[PDB]
Amino acid sequence: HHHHHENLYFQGMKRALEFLKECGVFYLATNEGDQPRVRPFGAVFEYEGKLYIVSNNTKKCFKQMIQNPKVEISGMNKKGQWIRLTGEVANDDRREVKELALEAVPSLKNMYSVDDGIFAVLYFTKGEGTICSFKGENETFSL
Amino acid sequence: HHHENLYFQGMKRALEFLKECGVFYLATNEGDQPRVRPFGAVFEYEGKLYIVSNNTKKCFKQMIQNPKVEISGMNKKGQWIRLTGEVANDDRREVKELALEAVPSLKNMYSVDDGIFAVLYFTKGEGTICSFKNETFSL
Ligand SMILES: Cc1cc2nc3c(=O)[nH]c(=O)nc-3n(C[C@H](O)[C@H](O)[C@H](O)COP(=O)(O)O)c2cc1C
Repeated sequence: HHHHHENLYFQGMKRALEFLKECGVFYLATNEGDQPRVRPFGAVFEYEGKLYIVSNNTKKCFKQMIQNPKVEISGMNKKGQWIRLTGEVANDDRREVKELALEAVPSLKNMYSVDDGIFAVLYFTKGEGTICSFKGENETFSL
Repeated sequence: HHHENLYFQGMKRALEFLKECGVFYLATNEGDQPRVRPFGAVFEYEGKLYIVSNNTKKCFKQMIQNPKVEISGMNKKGQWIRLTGEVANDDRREVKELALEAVPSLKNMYSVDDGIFAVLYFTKGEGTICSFKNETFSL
């Protein structure tokens, strides 16, 4: 990842965001040492050209992402197209991002609030993805 | 024969649930890099839960290098599963034959003696089924 290619990465980020929105639910894979872990995730938003996911700083999945920032996401839309997005995540501790998350995905307010001490937002510092279709060439992108 | 059912009950519950899911997600490691992709089939053979792959795929190679995996997926009722375990390859023709009858879409690509088709079963595992509202079991 290079900051001066941010114009290119932005287009890949927007495609990933769009596609993950089409999927609705998607699956986030982490490691706990040599044990893979996977669970459904369902909230994504953009801020300052970055793709964010949300979690809770008390959860195993969060602790896993801190201990090993490498993750992979996969999901499928109603047409049977699917994504694989490989990358690294960083926790963003800025209060303003938490506020924005709750406005972008207001259903989050059912569980989280800005000053609850548990709400976490994390973004992809880098990543590479492929969107696969039954018919047609793979679409590849970077963020 | 509750005692005897125990060999089967966790596996049967996982099988039933993953069939309800249709598509589920299989996570492996490639060293320190987690990997996940959609899977679309499951079958049982003599009390064990099987999945399919082919021996040229990265996912298969990853499962041989590190047998630890986790599966997750959601059914049509707002429930989801987390199934953690270890997998083993099974080279037997008889199991591959049953696979092709249990999952007939495979016949489109695979045959028992094609040198590529692979089936793997859970040697052990632990599952949890959750709802927006937890059932746990062991394979
Ligand atoms: C549809 C759906 C969407 C979800 N979205 C998220 C989410 O975006 N972030 C999150 O932290 N948990 C989300 N969850 C909850 C996690 O799957 C759950 O907390 C899981 O247990 C966390 O992983 P862990 O047990 O390894 O810590 C979602 C669950 C469902 C079923």
